[PDB]
Amino acid sequence: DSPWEGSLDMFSIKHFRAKAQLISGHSCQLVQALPDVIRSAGRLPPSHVWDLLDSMGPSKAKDICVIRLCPHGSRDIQNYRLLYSYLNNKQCHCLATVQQVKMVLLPLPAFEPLPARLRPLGGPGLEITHTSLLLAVLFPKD
Repeated sequence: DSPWEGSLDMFSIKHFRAKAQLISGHSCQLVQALPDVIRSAGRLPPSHVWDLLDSMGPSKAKDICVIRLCPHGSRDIQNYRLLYSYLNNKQCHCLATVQQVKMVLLPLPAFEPLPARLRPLGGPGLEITHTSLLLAVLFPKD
């Protein structure tokens, strides 16, 4: 059962319901703390999230979570895919409005493997047979 279910209210894509599944890290605890409504605070260069991960040491990188976002139901698929397309087409990531952690959403095109920097964080991982996906990285501030 999903550690977070809520709404994504992102850019010009109509708000839609989504849920989260852990894929990297050894705990979903930061996910369980996420708020009910998550909005776009702004766009980020794709390098931002990877630079942040590179800048962190092992002690801190053990506290990062990576989630796969999923449409909550069938009626949410269309807008989920539209949000994917918005980020992919603009070659950007999204800084979310979440306050307890820094949450970055990023697109991952179909059949593409988990980004390499995320591979040593362990966790269930991601099967290669995924369609265009929204992932999110959760960074604690301490």
